[PDB]
Amino acid sequence: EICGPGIDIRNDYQQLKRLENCTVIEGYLHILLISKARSYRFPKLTVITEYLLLFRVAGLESLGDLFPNLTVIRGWKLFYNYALVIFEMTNLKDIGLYNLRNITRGAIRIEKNADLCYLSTVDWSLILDAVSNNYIVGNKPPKECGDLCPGCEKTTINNEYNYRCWTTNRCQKMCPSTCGKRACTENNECCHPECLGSCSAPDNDTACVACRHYYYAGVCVPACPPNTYRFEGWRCVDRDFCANILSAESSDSEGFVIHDGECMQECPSGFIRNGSQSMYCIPCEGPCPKVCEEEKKTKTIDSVTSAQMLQGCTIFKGNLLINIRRGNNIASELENFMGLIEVVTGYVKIRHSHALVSLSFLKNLRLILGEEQLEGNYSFYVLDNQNLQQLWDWDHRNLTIKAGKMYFAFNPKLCVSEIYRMEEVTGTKGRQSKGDINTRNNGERASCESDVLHFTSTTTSKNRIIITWHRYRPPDYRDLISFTVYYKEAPFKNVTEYNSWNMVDVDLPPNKDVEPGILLHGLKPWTQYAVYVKAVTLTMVENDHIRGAKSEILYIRTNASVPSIPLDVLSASNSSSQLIVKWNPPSLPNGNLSYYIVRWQRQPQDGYLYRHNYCSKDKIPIRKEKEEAEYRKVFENFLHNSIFVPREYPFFESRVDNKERTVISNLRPFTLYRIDIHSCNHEAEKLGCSASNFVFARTMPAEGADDIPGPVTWEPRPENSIFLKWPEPENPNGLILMYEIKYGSQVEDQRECVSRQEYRKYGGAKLNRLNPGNYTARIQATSLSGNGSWTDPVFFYVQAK
Amino acid sequence: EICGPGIDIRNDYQQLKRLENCTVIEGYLHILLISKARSYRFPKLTVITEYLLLFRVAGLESLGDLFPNLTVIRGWKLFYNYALVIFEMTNLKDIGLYNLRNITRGAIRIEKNADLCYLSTVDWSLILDAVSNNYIVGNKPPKECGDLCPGCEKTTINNEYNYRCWTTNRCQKMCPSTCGKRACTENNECCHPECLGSCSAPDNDTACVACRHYYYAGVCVPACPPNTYRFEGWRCVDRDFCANILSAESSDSEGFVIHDGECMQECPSGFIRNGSQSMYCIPCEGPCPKVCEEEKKTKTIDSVTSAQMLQGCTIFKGNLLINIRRGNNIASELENFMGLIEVVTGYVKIRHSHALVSLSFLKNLRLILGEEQLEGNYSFYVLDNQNLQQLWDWDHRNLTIKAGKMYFAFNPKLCVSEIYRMEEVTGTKGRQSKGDINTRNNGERASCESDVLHFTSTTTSKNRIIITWHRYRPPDYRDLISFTVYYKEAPFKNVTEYNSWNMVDVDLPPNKDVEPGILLHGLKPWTQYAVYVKAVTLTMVENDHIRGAKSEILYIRTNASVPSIPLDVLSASNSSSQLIVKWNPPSLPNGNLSYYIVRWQRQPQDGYLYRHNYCSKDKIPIRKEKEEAEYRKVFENFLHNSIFVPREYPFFESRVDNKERTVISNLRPFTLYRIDIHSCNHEAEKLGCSASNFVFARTMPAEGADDIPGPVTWEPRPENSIFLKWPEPENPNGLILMYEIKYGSQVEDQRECVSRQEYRKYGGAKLNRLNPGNYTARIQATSLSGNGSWTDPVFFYVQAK
Ligand SMILES: *[C@@H]1O[C@H](CO)[C@@H](O[C@@H]2O[C@H](CO)[C@@H](O)[C@H](O)[C@H]2NC(C)=O)[C@H](O)[C@H]1NC(C)=O
Ligand SMILES: *[C@@H]1O[C@H](CO)[C@@H](O[C@@H]2O[C@H](CO)[C@@H](O)[C@H](O)[C@H]2NC(C)=O)[C@H](O)[C@H]1NC(C)=O
Ligand SMILES: *[C@@H]1O[C@H](CO)[C@@H](O[C@@H]2O[C@H](CO)[C@@H](O)[C@H](O)[C@H]2NC(C)=O)[C@H](O)[C@H]1NC(C)=O
Ligand SMILES: *[C@@H]1O[C@H](CO)[C@@H](O[C@@H]2O[C@H](CO)[C@@H](O)[C@H](O)[C@H]2NC(C)=O)[C@H](O)[C@H]1NC(C)=O
Ligand SMILES: *[C@@H]1O[C@H](CO)[C@@H](O)[C@H](O)[C@H]1NC(C)=O
Ligand SMILES: *[C@@H]1O[C@H](CO)[C@@H](O)[C@H](O)[C@H]1NC(C)=O
Ligand SMILES: *[C@@H]1O[C@H](CO)[C@@H](O)[C@H](O)[C@H]1NC(C)=O
Ligand SMILES: *[C@@H]1O[C@H](CO)[C@@H](O)[C@H](O)[C@H]1NC(C)=O
Ligand SMILES: *[C@@H]1O[C@H](CO)[C@@H](O)[C@H](O)[C@H]1NC(C)=O
Ligand SMILES: *[C@@H]1O[C@H](CO)[C@@H](O)[C@H](O)[C@H]1NC(C)=O
Ligand SMILES: *[C@@H]1O[C@H](CO)[C@@H](O)[C@H](O)[C@H]1NC(C)=O
Ligand SMILES: *[C@@H]1O[C@H](CO)[C@@H](O)[C@H](O)[C@H]1NC(C)=O
Repeated sequence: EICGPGIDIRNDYQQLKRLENCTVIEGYLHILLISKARSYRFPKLTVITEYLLLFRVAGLESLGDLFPNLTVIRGWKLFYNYALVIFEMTNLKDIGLYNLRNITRGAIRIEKNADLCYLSTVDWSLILDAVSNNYIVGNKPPKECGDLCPGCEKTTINNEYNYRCWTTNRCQKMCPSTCGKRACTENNECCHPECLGSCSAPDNDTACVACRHYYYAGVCVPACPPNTYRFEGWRCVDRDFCANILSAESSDSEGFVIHDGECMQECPSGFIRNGSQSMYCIPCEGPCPKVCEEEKKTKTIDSVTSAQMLQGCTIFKGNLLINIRRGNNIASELENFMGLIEVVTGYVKIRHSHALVSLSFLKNLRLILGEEQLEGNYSFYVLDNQNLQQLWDWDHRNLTIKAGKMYFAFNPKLCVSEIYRMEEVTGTKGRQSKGDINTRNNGERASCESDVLHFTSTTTSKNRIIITWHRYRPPDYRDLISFTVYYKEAPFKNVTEYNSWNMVDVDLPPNKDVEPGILLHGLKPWTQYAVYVKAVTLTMVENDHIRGAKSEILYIRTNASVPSIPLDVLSASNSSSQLIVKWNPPSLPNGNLSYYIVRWQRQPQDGYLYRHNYCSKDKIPIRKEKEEAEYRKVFENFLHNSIFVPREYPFFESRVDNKERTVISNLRPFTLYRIDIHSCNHEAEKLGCSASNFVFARTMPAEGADDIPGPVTWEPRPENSIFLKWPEPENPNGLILMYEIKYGSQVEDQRECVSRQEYRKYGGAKLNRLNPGNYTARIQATSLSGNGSWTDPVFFYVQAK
Repeated sequence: EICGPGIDIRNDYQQLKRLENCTVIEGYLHILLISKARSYRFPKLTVITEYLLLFRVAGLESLGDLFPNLTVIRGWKLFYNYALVIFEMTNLKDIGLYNLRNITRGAIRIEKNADLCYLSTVDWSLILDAVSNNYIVGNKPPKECGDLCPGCEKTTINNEYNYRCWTTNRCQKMCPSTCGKRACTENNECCHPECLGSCSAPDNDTACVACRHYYYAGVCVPACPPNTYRFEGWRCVDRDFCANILSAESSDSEGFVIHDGECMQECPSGFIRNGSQSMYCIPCEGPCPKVCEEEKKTKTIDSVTSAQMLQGCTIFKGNLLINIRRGNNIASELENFMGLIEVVTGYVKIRHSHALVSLSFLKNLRLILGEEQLEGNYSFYVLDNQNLQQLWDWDHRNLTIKAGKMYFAFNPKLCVSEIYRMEEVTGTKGRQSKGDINTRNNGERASCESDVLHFTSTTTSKNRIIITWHRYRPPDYRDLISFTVYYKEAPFKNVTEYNSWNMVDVDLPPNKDVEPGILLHGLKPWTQYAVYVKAVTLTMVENDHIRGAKSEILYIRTNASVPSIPLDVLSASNSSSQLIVKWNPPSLPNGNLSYYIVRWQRQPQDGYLYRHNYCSKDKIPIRKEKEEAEYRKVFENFLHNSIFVPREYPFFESRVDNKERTVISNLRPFTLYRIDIHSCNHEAEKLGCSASNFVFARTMPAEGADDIPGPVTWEPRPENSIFLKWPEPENPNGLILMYEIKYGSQVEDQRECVSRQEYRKYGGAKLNRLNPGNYTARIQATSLSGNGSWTDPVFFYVQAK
């Protein structure tokens, strides 16, 4: 008995009766807002695909009271990456799912259960996989609970080992070590590899509580038989089953598809249904066509959300009504949704679209039919567009209106010639009436043919640009003339005319010998700016020949400057005599980075250190709201007055020509290094390369270099004394601070500390006044990185004579 | 020798010579980017007002090498709340300022000094005050340093006590305990209370290294003498000194002012200079006038940053040139800067200001003179404003143009009547020429007198509004008529016409018996919306009488709905039988909150707990990227299908009529409580009050309620046994889990555990088979909150007979 494709039980506590016969729940399960007021127990349920959710169920004390035999929660579809959600469950004392074995996908969210115990008593690491992403907060604190399993087994949690159980009467069932990844029966006999959870009988396909791969005819098959297909994620159905499945009712709702041996709702991305609503998907070349079908016969695009419904459509079975009064970046936003619409089965009406200066956002639209036409047989109908300068009718575009006429009225900024060129490609020359296209109220303010403004000279700095164009006499002697400079930051040249354009109005100079120009104030160094000037011809005599002047879009890049310091210098040592160091490109390069120049200087071993007698110390040293961005900016501004011109310890200098990583070679092991890193550019040979962002790093210690390189010698001396002599390590890791002699008669119990200064005087150490007998001794040098290895024992005797 | 008002030594290491004679540095001190290559030592310097900054000084090993006698850094003005910044100082080993005593204001920033030791050896808690906000990161790690003071005193850092010193040769100077807040000489004789730091001689005004209040004539005065004034924050100067001080050169730079006995740069907020540039400030009523003076004779307002310079000005000594092509919210942003400008000494030119539909942002502007006028004697000159519908010339405003004419041209949306009404208040009737104001190219598209659209019916839901207005026959029979509905969320009624307005175009219905209306889709419940309809009259016959239709701004509020759950319920217990609980108003009230309704239910003491024998246990219980907002939203949507209609343990119910806080009375001490909190509204008596956001809280334990209420009695029993009998605590804190008997012959060494179930059987405990002798015994009850007090000893004997 499969139940689905989704159970949502809420409010009525009696509504839980829908689970009387369900053994598997295909899809999620929701038990919400239940107020229990006899009990309900469902031992039939064992498997739940997708997730299980519980929320605000009053009266329920344990989950075992409802689903005691629940074994596998597949989590095929998750509730926000959660396969089990127990949230705000009052009166609930424990997760009584003592038969739960495997949660195949997702995490667990257990939250806000003031009486929920037996949380730490469950080893979730063996029932699910992603234990790290589990969410168990806000439950009953373990300090005030009292978990006590009846009296079973136990295992390791972190470094702790404690008992495991689900409730106060049942323990956590586990499988023996011999089955490995397989499952086991209650009697601990291994279950068939394709099984999952428990077994009605050991090693049998038809005796499984839940299959781990797929299910068909009572058998746990790895893959579906040849004539069956994967449905959901656990069972196999035949072809006649998915020909009867229907998706959620929508405007373009259809049946399910068979693809890649799976029976899914829609064809996946990059696939389209073969034939006419057939059951199979065919690979579609490049972009796959999505025909959009809507209930409303005339789709009205009056906002930005209305256009979102036409996103990615290739053909529109309906009528388009554009009505866009407001909108700033809609010219490029509509092109995201409607830029792929190619065919319109009906008519297109551009009414009251004051925000549209052009129709270029309707790219790829090459076919308009005329299945339904506006009153009077019209397939293209624009009206009252106070800013429509041009159509999408560039001479590159293609268009074909099958049937209908075109009506144009009250579009003042649209040149009347542009709509005569439309019916050329449209193919409706002479099909319209005499009033459909009228020079009155259309093209009244249109400035069609314009002149050309020619730039004359440009001068660049690192932040200023001076540009001058030729004087422009207006077409009529009586026109008042003024200019308007449009300039904006354009990283590359493909620029559309006015938009985040910066505008300034400069007047024609009074003296006729000087030409009009403009000075730009504060610009970023080495930045390409798109500039073009436009004339303002206020004609006292209107129309006759409305004539403006426009210049070409000139791209001017400012000069380069001193670069910024490299960002976040990090360094490590993977080996002695080697230093790796990485960084990030500077904040303001101001040109082409070209290369980096890095310098490393040896640092002296710390002053003093040689001076102190480290046999007296107890610790010997070793070695291996928020406006702070404005604070650090002040110190970056200081680094402009000092640059770096490239060419006691000396600096070594190397150029890194491409990457932001480099490895330094030939270094003294366990020595500190000052790593100066600069950033130059292509103009840094005259501007000077940038300042330095430096870091300090120490290399790895030379292994085995701080131990005694020779044998220990001994010489008897006055009293009952012995003088141990040993060679000094030539190249220690940093510096040898002290030696330790470990000697004794039977056990090397007596220990003698030999300071560095003591060894420099005598070349060894004198063991003072020993008891007679046979002795052994071991010596160990301690450097700055650490100690070396003990020497092999030296043997000396003190005679009692 | 006072040096200032700011020393900035950088780059040139020889430039440090400017401190040869300075004993006090008035203002900050900057030593940056220095590269030392003989040494420089300045024992003269002792005091530094404001802060001291050091950055990237190579070669310097200790700060004592430069300023050994530096005693007081006043920090009058801070470098971002820092009085001392030592950042990226290479080769620096220690802060050698061994004479530093008091840092009066600010924190310390010591960062990125890889060789800086002697940081933990300094007790900064006695030289500065805000030790919490200090920043000491990125220096030499204390593990690899080796701080060793020569060989002085020591004190407590946190819970540690260690030696204090500045460098390897000098220690941290401190003052004896007898001086308290006062200062001390090197020889530990207390310094005059007005002194600070050290003393040339004990207890003398003229023998101070630094005064703590102020300084004058070699004396540390608390306040300045009557004829002197506070300058900076340490010395007193006479009146003739501040009459010679000049601020930083600006467009309106003047001398300093004397105010409140202090000599400051400008008059403080709420004060203006008396007379004509005098030395004293006078209280100005309400808003204080700020006359703005600029070098550029004609200020050009062509952007949003240019207007920021005119912020708060009352009078403008110059000419205003408005040229605003772009800008959305500039109509209300310009009113922030220019809304207080009242008088303009020159002319005003509104050129190419297409973004301006009105000049209302120039509020309070009531006077325009004419000191300089545009060519042709013009004081008001507008030109080419394609959207200027009206001036700021409301009949409420006042204006007076002293001299000059007014020229109007190429303003199409400006009604020609509006500028005739201007020269009424302006007072220039007949002063202009015949071409200065022309009906041509002015008012060409202006729709002056308009009709009135009347609403007919409105219907409201919780998210939808239907509104219908009367049918409108256009003035001309041949006009095409359409409507445009403007509606936007308006919390209150003061609304300006079109702006974040939502617009939709509805057509006049074909049937003449039905009136035009519109249905609004998804609105917030209980929200006031401003709605008004506007007619679109496309006149086939242009002008004659351009006539539009506009409606009144109708304010419609939607219905109320079920409120949201209260936010973040927190609860605590300040006393037994009392529970305080606070919360936050719901996310979506949907009406007037009116009141809250809270419920508290007693929770039963945990099941079991009574069952276990807690004398065997070892621990007895006690008690006292980020889309999770979308996750929690799903659970808030679930709480709409279940509401609360207001009226084993019973629920107690109380109404909170105003605040979001309440205190529950009459409770059982140390008992858990379920606190259900709902949020109602004025319509919740029919809609139903909202769901509950509940919390659990336990009250305080009843003090002394879990101890024995009577004396202990003993009775001899068979063997050598004793049966101790004691009364049970009537009202324990939660529950008595176990008793402990502490008995012995000479010392109460033997301890007997008495479980709760054992006491229920016998009413006491039997001490089993004791050795003969005299005994004492003490008993203690352990409840859920904790243990009670031991009983006074009971005395019993075991005879050996
Ligand atoms: C629950 O069962 C599933 C499926 O039987 C287990 O999923 C395995 O996940 C690992 C992860 O690398 C894959 O390599 C295996 O191939 C998966 N199994 C199969 C049959 O494909 C999952 O590990 C099980 N979880 C627990 C806790 O036992
Ligand atoms: C900005 O770059 C231009 C070149 O793109 C510089 O003009 C050059 O200036 C040098 C002066 O050292 C002359 O020798 C060259 O002949 C100039 N080249 C051209 C094409 O004019 C200009 O000087 C740079 N700006 C600054 C401030 O250095
Ligand atoms: C350094 O000296 C100043 C001024 O002498 C001290 O400032 C005192 O701050 C407390 C804070 O509550 C005030 O109550 C006192 O009135 C201030 N002193 C005076 C004279 O007004 C500051 O505490 C001193 N810092 C150290 C570390 O001694
Ligand atoms: C929204 O509020 C209006 C009143 O402002 C409601 O209109 C009332 O509806 C009740 C129905 O129970 C009638 O008894 C009243 O006479 C109506 N008053 C008016 C002034 O018309 C309207 O029903 C509310 N909307 C909803 C969905 O309940
Ligand atoms: C469940 O099975 C019973 C028989 O035991 C049957 O009467 C009933 O109709 C089935 N379905 C439901 C929803 O109870
Ligand atoms: C211009 O071209 C570049 C690269 O071809 C592209 O990244 C950018 O989006 C284009 N911009 C426009 C406005 O076409
Ligand atoms: C900077 O780099 C770009 C990209 O490779 C290149 O086109 C340009 O010529 C370079 N500029 C110079 C001055 O080499
Ligand atoms: C340091 O001493 C320990 C002590 O036995 C030794 O194991 C270790 O090898 C020594 N270090 C080196 C580098 O030999
Ligand atoms: C500092 O004092 C000396 C006298 O010791 C004098 O010669 C010099 O001019 C003064 N000023 C400076 C800046 O050195
Ligand atoms: C409307 O008035 C309210 C209160 O008087 C005020 O907070 C708000 O800013 C005003 N808005 C406008 C546009 O005047
Ligand atoms: C809601 O509160 C406001 C503010 O006090 C008040 O003006 C309004 O009348 C109230 N509404 C009702 C229905 O009482
Ligand atoms: C709990 O026992 C300690 C042990 O002496 C005692 O000091 C304390 O007062 C006891 N608690 C109470 C509430 O009496």
